[PDB]
Amino acid sequence: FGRATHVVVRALPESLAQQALRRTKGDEVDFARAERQHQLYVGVLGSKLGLQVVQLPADESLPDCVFVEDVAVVCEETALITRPGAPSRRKEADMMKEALEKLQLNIVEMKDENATLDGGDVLFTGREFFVGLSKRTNQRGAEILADTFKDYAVSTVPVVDALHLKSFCSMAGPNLIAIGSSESAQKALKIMQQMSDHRYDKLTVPDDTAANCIYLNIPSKGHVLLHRTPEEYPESAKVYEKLKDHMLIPVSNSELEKVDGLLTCSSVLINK
Ligand SMILES: N[C@@H](CCS)C(=O)O
Repeated sequence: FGRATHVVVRALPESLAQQALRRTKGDEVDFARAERQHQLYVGVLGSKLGLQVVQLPADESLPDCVFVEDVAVVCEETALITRPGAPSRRKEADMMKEALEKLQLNIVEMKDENATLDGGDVLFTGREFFVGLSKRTNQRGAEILADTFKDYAVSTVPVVDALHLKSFCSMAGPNLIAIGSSESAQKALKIMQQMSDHRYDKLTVPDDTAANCIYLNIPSKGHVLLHRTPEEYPESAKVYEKLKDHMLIPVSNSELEKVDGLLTCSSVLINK
């Protein structure tokens, strides 16, 4: 669990600043800063952690194309190309499908026109899958996901007051689920633990979105964790900083969060 050899990312289109979908309309995006933040992210994955990076080009007609996580779910040697809940993001699947074909993965496409699924609503613990039913992912989409990864149990969780299931959680370790403290995040957590016969440890943070981090097990480095910075979320950073059992890597993501993109959203990890 957590091992990876390759990673797919995609460049930010200039259209993202003003045209990317977003639930809140607060501070406007500083595109130059967004690009800098993406460079650091890609730099850590490729140089520091040694992953082979596949950098897809931006497409101005797809303002949200940087968020590759929502277009594919990878489990072992099989990749499910999703059918995004947002119509404006459907075409993002094309280039992703091509990149994953080239990485030699077995490809399964979600073709049902009554099914939608955002990869961001999928939490794979290494033992099973939790899929959020949100405005982006419906029951049919979750059913197809279960049909694709038959060797794993797949359980649904309602997503409330957030874009995706992973807008408030992610894996921080082999048996560790990072989770937010909001009423909604905790309700979802209780449901996941109720649906699963396995007992997971939790890493609870006060800021829901800071519960989204990237966990990787890299040879020569060990258990690695990319998490949000003290500057962005001081109180959540304090929780991560206590962790002496992970190599901690604070990565800024403030600009993309303005369009609901968190850390896991900007990449699709593959273990070849
Ligand atoms: N702005 C993107 C964020 C995906 S994590 C969307 O709404 O789909």
